[PDB]
Amino acid sequence: RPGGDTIFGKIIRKEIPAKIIFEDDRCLAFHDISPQAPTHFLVIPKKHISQISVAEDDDESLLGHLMIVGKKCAADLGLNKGYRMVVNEGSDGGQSVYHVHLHVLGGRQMHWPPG
Amino acid sequence: GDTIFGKIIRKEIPAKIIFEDDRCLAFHDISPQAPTHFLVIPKKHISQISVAEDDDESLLGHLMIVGKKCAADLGLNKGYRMVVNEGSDGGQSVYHVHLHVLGGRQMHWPPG
Ligand SMILES: O=c1[nH]cnc2c1ncn2[C@@H]1O[C@H](COP(=O)(O)O)[C@@H](O)[C@H]1O
Repeated sequence: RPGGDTIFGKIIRKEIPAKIIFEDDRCLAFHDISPQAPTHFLVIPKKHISQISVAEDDDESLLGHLMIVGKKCAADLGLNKGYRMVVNEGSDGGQSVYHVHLHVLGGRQMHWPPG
Repeated sequence: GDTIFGKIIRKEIPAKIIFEDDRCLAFHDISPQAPTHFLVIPKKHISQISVAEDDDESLLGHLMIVGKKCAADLGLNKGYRMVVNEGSDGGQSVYHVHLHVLGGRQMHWPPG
């Protein structure tokens, strides 16, 4: 199936509902169901890449597109005071859904260290 | 650019450099928040991700691929976290866009 076998595949195929912010041929942006900030959404590729560590050289433009869409969506959602983008990789990264995605968090002061 | 990261790119002040090519530089953070903590920055002075243009797509993806490759080269095979800070709320410390890569310990949630 298009979108892979994770829960994010079900969202892409619209088998389960999501609060979608943006969609195109390459990616999908939607709100996180467990927000860690007043605004918290994800940007994901429609292509199933399990994690960033296995991305190929030819995935470069796709990954950049995730960041560009993340920035545009943040602007659209009025995060003019700033925001934080996050990618969790693997065990130490805290990854739980193995479909590459970018978090965008805003609407409050983010702290250092980032976890 | 007129930031400390510009000086580092120009080799005017030292940094522990990990990788370089014609369009980016990776180097260890001087104030590390994890056993491994480094930065990947473009040589193009983009002040912050919110001002990146569509034409910068390839370059931004390049930062992430270089980050991935450097993480592997530094032995972060148990995982890591990538971070880009924007503006005041994002805690952006230098107005030259930079990609953080942190690992060598469990990263926690929320990410700040
Ligand atoms: O069905 C969903 N809709 C929206 N967000 C989700 C869903 N399932 C998991 N997530 C989020 O996806 C992230 C997965 O964790 P991560 O792999 O560490 O980024 C968490 O922020 C979850 O709350």
